Amino acid sequence: QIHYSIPEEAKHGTFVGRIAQDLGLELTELVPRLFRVASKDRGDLLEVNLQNGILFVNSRIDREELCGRSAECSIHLEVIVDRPLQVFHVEVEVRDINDNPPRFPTTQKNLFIAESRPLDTWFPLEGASDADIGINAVLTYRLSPNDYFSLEKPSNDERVKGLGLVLRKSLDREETPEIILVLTVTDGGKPELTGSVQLLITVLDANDNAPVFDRSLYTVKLPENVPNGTLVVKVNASDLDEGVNGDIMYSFSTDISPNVKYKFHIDPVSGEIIVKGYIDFEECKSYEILIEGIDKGQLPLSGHCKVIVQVEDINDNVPELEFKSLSLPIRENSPVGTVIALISVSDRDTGVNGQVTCSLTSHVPFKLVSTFKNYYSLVLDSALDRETTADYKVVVTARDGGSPSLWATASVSVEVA
Amino acid sequence: QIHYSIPEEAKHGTFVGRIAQDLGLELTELVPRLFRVASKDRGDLLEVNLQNGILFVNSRIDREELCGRSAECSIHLEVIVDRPLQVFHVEVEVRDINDNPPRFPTTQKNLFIAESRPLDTWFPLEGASDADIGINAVLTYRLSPNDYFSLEKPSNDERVKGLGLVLRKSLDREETPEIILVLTVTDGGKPELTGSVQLLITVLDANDNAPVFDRSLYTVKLPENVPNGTLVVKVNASDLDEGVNGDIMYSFSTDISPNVKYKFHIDPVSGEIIVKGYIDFEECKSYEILIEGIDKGQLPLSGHCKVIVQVEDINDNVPELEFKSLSLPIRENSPVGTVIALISVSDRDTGVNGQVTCSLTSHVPFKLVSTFKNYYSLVLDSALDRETTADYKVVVTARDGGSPSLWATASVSVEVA
Ligand SMILES: *[C@@H]1O[C@H](CO)[C@@H](O)[C@H](O)[C@H]1NC(C)=O
Ligand SMILES: *[C@@H]1O[C@H](CO)[C@@H](O)[C@H](O)[C@H]1NC(C)=O
Ligand SMILES: *[C@H]1O[C@H](CO)[C@@H](O)[C@H](O)[C@@H]1O
Ligand SMILES: *[C@H]1O[C@H](CO)[C@@H](O)[C@H](O)[C@@H]1O
Ligand SMILES: *[C@H]1O[C@H](CO)[C@@H](O)[C@H](O)[C@@H]1O
Ligand SMILES: *[C@H]1O[C@H](CO)[C@@H](O)[C@H](O)[C@@H]1O
Ligand SMILES: *[C@H]1O[C@H](CO)[C@@H](O)[C@H](O)[C@@H]1O
Ligand SMILES: *[C@H]1O[C@H](CO)[C@@H](O)[C@H](O)[C@@H]1O
Ligand SMILES: [Ca+2]
Ligand SMILES: [Ca+2]
Ligand SMILES: [Ca+2]
Ligand SMILES: [Ca+2]
Ligand SMILES: [Ca+2]
Ligand SMILES: [Ca+2]
Ligand SMILES: [Ca+2]
Ligand SMILES: [Ca+2]
Ligand SMILES: [Ca+2]
Ligand SMILES: [Ca+2]
Ligand SMILES: [Ca+2]
Ligand SMILES: [Ca+2]
Ligand SMILES: [Ca+2]
Ligand SMILES: [Ca+2]
Ligand SMILES: [Ca+2]
Ligand SMILES: [Ca+2]
Ligand SMILES: [Ca+2]
Ligand SMILES: [Ca+2]
Repeated sequence: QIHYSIPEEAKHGTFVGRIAQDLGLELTELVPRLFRVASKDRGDLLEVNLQNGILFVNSRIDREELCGRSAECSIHLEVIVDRPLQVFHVEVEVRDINDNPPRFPTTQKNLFIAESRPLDTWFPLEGASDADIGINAVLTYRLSPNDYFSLEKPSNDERVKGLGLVLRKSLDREETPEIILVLTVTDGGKPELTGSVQLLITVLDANDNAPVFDRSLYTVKLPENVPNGTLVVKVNASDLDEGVNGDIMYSFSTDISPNVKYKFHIDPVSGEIIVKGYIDFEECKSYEILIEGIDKGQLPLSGHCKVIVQVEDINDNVPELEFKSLSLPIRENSPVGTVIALISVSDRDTGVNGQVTCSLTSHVPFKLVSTFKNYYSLVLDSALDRETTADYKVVVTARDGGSPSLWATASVSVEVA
Repeated sequence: QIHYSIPEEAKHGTFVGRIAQDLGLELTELVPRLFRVASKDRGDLLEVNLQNGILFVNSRIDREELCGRSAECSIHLEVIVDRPLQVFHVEVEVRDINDNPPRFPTTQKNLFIAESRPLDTWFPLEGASDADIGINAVLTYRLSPNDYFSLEKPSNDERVKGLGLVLRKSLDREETPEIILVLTVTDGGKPELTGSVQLLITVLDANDNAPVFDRSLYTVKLPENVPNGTLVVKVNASDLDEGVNGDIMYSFSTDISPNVKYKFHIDPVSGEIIVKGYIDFEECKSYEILIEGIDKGQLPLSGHCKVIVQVEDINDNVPELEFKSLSLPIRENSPVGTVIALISVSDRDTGVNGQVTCSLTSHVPFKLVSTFKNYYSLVLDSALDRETTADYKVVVTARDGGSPSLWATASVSVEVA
């Protein structure tokens, strides 16, 4: 056993060692004895010049093609001489040379990371492989200086495995749709060789945003007895998420009043609220409708808006007349100033639509006077004469100030005693 | 017009006012003239005693049953006397009394709020209604002193509407499944009346938790050529979410080596990895398998574990013999120590499974000697005699140290010159 040592990938004709002398042989002895050198399994990697007895590198010695991922590598040369036939053994180690760079399976990698992913959670990032063995194979990793993600180098200790790509900062798809990272790797053996990777990460859309109405409060005015289907309002809502997490369906809140839910209808898609049932100002002066906009995600989110509608009074109620008192038949002796009947007037409407004025036929001695708001007394004006006219027919007309106006009458047969 | 003023719900016989004197009438004048008092639309709410000329409360005067939600309330009494017939008008206002408490539509309310709901977002909380009007109707709200939610009282200003139930602290379904709030409301008018509500809020399950393996690293040892289907490992993963967000499907990572993906199979449900293809120690010493556990939510989350398996070498390779040199035919003159053939031995296995010893038939003059590791030279021992035996048959047996062991032979016909 005689041991030599050379680095791989050596230049053609590299001095391995004077094999003749080291085997105790002499120069004039080499040629006649047919000094031969053979390899075990490889081939013509090493050759011997007989004139100087020098063992040298014959062909390209690629270490990784021989031992591969093995730590120890050595070419075994058997040496044969004849007359007499002697056999010697020389083993020459092949030291590793850092002539291969750290390579990744993919130069660019599309990663898909969810927006809902918790912090302090790492994603399996592929590591680079190296053909070399030893310090030349010791890999050092480096992440691009970005704020969203951090890197954690693997350790030898058990219960901890995998190249670390750790979350420490929150992520939002709407703010930044894609993040581009760069992973650089350098071996430990000099000269240094590098490897780069362009990680293209597209953050997935999570349903973490609720729909939002342009106006948080809508105020519309609606007349009375407007036909069903009349466009009350048109609402618009928006949502930052995409897909079914972005599409919005409209509805009335579950806390809505039954009468309100029966008086109005809302298009789930259009968001336009229209009149459904009869609307009376004298029944309800206004309505306060809560509107819910809800997306179509797995876990639905809801936004809300308040739509208050003030009903507007129209003159649609005919005035009411009522004789509350009577003093009939009236004596002929009755002086000027006596009261015959007390009149009461009402109007269900409001404002000028409910402001009623009263009049009467002028062919009657009696007079009409306002004693109080919406109250009249039919007072005898001028004198009478029983035999001339023993009877009268007092028609009283009540008329509101609406535009247009409604009117009602009330007659009374006034007999004279 | 003569005006009086009384609080509602007055005791029977409550002094409203001396109506006779205030109308300028006299006591002895009331009875003969049939002093009468009537209401406009209500009825026998007020009555007059003629002996003292006193107007008083006759029956129960419930304000809210009269004017309702109206601000102004007043009973209109028309007064009639006869001989001569005169008509007077007295209006008596009915002031509001805080005799009705703030009432909610529901004493207890099941609210359903998502775990994914953003902060600073309020949920529509129903308000209480009150029959009274004025300061007695001014409502003050109060939320139970809880940490998760806060309350925001409604304002008169537009663009701001709805009873505020504001999120300011994060919410987690797994930590606290339900939160119970208490809403208390007090009117502004004295005496104070209250209203309580038990809000039962059940936070909905969001898919915000990734599955987690009990062990982040599994290390198993597997022999060689073990039949396909052999249980390599059994992995367990857990997840805090419920439903389809909790169920976990197992698989091999997308970055797995093709050979590894073809050599092993993993049950998506059971999580048990078994042998699929042939496994050779001489081809691959070990495997590093990344295992992904992914839930079945709308936005899937994935946990990962590393399962490394070290293959164990078995003695399944028969030793190799090789005659690398020959000096036949051997001269009879050849002395003791001459070399006939050089022998080389190999074994693809490792350890004692690859430790080969050599022997030979003892009925042969020649000798076997170790020159180097796995190398033998067939050296002539003792002397010869051409005419006696002109030929030989040297059988050499190589045998590894495995348990059990494998062996191979190599014979050579040694002719003597
Ligand atoms: C609603 O969405 C946005 C406003 O947020 C606007 O661009 C769009 O035109 C609106 N659609 C309608 C129908 O008004
Ligand atoms: C896996 O889930 C838990 C451990 O996290 C355990 O209670 C359960 O029994 C395990 N199941 C199996 C089949 O090992
Ligand atoms: C009021 O008076 C008119 C005329 O007399 C009637 O036609 C009407 O029906 C109401 O009685
Ligand atoms: C008004 O109408 C009534 C009938 O409703 C008559 O009786 C009265 O004389 C006046 O014409
Ligand atoms: C008023 O009207 C009535 C209607 O019949 C008469 O009967 C009465 O005499 C007076 O003319
Ligand atoms: C080694 O030698 C044995 C005995 O001669 C043979 O049977 C075998 O095939 C191998 O050649
Ligand atoms: C071993 O076997 C060979 C044939 O393979 C013979 O030629 C030899 O003589 C020895 O018997
Ligand atoms: C070794 O074996 C061979 C087998 O044929 C013979 O031919 C030779 O003479 C010697 O005996
Ligand atoms: Ca190389
Ligand atoms: Ca190398
Ligand atoms: Ca290298
Ligand atoms: Ca989103
Ligand atoms: Ca978002
Ligand atoms: Ca959404
Ligand atoms: Ca009306
Ligand atoms: Ca009217
Ligand atoms: Ca009206
Ligand atoms: Ca009351
Ligand atoms: Ca009251
Ligand atoms: Ca009250
Ligand atoms: Ca959850
Ligand atoms: Ca959770
Ligand atoms: Ca989950
Ligand atoms: Ca094997
Ligand atoms: Ca073996
Ligand atoms: Ca083996």
